[PDB]
Amino acid sequence: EGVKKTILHGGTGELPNFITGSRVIFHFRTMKCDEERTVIDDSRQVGQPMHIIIGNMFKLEVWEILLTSMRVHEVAEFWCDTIHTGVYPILSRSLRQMAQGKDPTEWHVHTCGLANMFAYHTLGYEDLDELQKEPQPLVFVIELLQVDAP
Ligand SMILES: C/C=C(/C)CC/C=C(\C)CCC=C(C)C
Repeated sequence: EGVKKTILHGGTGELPNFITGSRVIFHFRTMKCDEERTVIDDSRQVGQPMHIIIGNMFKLEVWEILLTSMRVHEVAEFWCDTIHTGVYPILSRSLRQMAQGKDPTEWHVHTCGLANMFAYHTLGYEDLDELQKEPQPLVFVIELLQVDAP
């Protein structure tokens, strides 16, 4: 609960095998529930699609809960309540860093990141900061591309 789903384009087949250790490949767009549907992140826009691995099929991250509900080529929209989006800015800042090669876990990057936030109180992007200081629900459009298995 806190999450309504809408299928915008039906998928090809029966549910994949969202087994622990599954490589799940997908595109996503993130938007405010603006009238404008303001765009925060768009995977395609930066080019490459997103990659994750299922951590534990029995304890799933919020994004895994969405993803695993989908079929290949399904394009589904997830309206997610404010109670789920307080972490999106920090999650987004790490994605953007990955998009620029920088690895948000490597030493120099992670330390530079903490330093920069401790000093200038900012995630490093004006929009993520505005979003952080103003909680709200979000919509995610997810295009499930491919699923591999361990
Ligand atoms: C930073 C560590 C990760 C494992 C990234 C996982 C998070 C995502 C890939 C964001 C996509 C989430 C949506 C709700 C579309």
